[PDB]
Amino acid sequence: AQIGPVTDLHITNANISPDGFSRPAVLAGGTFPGPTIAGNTGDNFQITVFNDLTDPSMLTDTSIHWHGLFQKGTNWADGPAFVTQCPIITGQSFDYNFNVPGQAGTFWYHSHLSTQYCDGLRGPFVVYDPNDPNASLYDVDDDTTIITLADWYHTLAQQEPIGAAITADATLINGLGRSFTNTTASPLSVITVQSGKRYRMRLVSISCDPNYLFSIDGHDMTIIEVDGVNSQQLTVDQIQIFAAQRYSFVLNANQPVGNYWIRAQPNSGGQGFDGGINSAILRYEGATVEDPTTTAPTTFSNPLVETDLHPLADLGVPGQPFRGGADDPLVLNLAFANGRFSIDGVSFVPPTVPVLLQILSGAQNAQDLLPAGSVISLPSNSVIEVALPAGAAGGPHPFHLHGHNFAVVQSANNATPNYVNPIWRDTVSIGGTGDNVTIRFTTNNPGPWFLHCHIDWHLEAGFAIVFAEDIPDTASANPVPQAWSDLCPAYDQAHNI
Ligand SMILES: *[C@@H]1O[C@H](CO)[C@@H](O[C@@H]2O[C@H](CO)[C@@H](O)[C@H](O)[C@H]2NC(C)=O)[C@H](O)[C@H]1NC(C)=O
Ligand SMILES: *[C@@H]1O[C@H](CO)[C@@H](O[C@@H]2O[C@H](CO)[C@@H](O)[C@H](O)[C@H]2NC(C)=O)[C@H](O)[C@H]1NC(C)=O
Ligand SMILES: [Cu+2]
Ligand SMILES: [Cu+2]
Ligand SMILES: [Cu+2]
Ligand SMILES: [Cu+2]
Ligand SMILES: [F-]
Repeated sequence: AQIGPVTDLHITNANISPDGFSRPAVLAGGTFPGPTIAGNTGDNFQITVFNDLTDPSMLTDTSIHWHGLFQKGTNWADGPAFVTQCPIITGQSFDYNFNVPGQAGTFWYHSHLSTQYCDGLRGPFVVYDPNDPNASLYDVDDDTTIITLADWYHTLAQQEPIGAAITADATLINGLGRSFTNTTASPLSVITVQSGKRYRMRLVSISCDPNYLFSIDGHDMTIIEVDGVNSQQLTVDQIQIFAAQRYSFVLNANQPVGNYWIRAQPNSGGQGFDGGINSAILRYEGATVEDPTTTAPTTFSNPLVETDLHPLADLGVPGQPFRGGADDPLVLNLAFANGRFSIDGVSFVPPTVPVLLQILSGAQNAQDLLPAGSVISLPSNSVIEVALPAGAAGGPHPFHLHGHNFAVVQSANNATPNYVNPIWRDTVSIGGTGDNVTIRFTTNNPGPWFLHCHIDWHLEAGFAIVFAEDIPDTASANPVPQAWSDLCPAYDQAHNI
């Protein structure tokens, strides 16, 4: 049931009841999560998105981001509304036509207009590698080995009251789970394995907000990929996964034939597993069809710690081995007050003219780009360092950069940087008060790339900036199709702008 690399994707409204409570949703492919889009490394994806939305309570416009894909030469296809495009209006379609050179791993797609992905438009995106260096570590890698973790809300995203705390109502594992309050015995997801086989489980957080503590009773997990980056094998018994992150792990079906709880404990919302909340079932072939009776430990023996991850390939770290040892070293001031986030004293409010369009129209420095103060120029062919010191309320904040992955030179909860062999990824927790999480990358992809907290509620409240990488080369590097050029006039007409 995987679709792609060339496919239609219809976006519609429908009622769904993934925890036994019915509500309307915004869906790709008629389901929550959406269908898996898949192809092989280097493929041309042609995803024609049909906007068939009619319920204004969840917005009738849309735009879809392909999270983690670099979009080199195709910045217009990246998806963030008002950064790279105007939204697609209802009754229209748009062909996201791009290539995935040099990438293979586990990705996802989601609406990138307002908080609309929280209403349901989220799904997995897998780029297989026919020559995968990790192939011999497992026997099975297919749609049945994808595990999605999602938060689900009973209140519609646009209808979350101003100044009330937002928490989810259920954790969904592969689209099913039980509500934290008024819990009913709605069906749980089942992941089926065969005794003796080894599985590449692809763990995808499609969360709008919480991080999860993910574990499988009786089993351990050997991490082999992080946000699209192959890793050295790291065996763990629990993974803390933040919004938008992905891990692949090998699961060895080496326990007695039976039923085992799969656990995903969010950092907010319901605590524990009473009534089967926060749970799914790992069932071996031949086991009785019944709920697991297993328990978690009190304390996990080998939780994932991010500094223990290292790339499988010799990726190194660009620049020099000390703070500020980059061509463009930046330190962002990340703050929250009075309901709004800010970066360097500016709260992000999406502009009327998308940033890419402003560049292609001739705005050639970042001081000329709107929103004022929210667009930072980066020079071409340069090592960039970005320090993201934590402290702003609502953390721990998972920061994400479009167009790039990056070396995580300093991670949460550990003051020691690693300039030798840190993992590279695309979404990183910036940790807690006093931390100084820091990332490095090189600028070889001209275009405006969003940088933001991936808790969608924080993005909406302004926790974002745009890196306008290599403004002078953006137009030549990113030729745009006529259909893209048509988006802004159509949106502005339909909205009387
Ligand atoms: C996080 O690391 C950055 C450097 O990557 C630190 O930035 C320095 O900050 C001081 C003032 O605090 C300046 O005098 C320096 O110019 C900055 N750059 C350097 C030394 O390279 C920042 O202070 C650190 N923040 C925390 C909270 O530890
Ligand atoms: C804190 O982070 C540092 C840097 O990533 C970790 O230090 C590395 O530890 C490994 C494993 O012992 C050594 O091979 C490396 O040489 C260390 N690198 C440096 C620069 O010190 C450290 O292990 C982390 N702390 C904890 C408690 O995990
Ligand atoms: Cu994303
Ligand atoms: Cu992204
Ligand atoms: Cu945040
Ligand atoms: Cu984004
Ligand atoms: F991305």
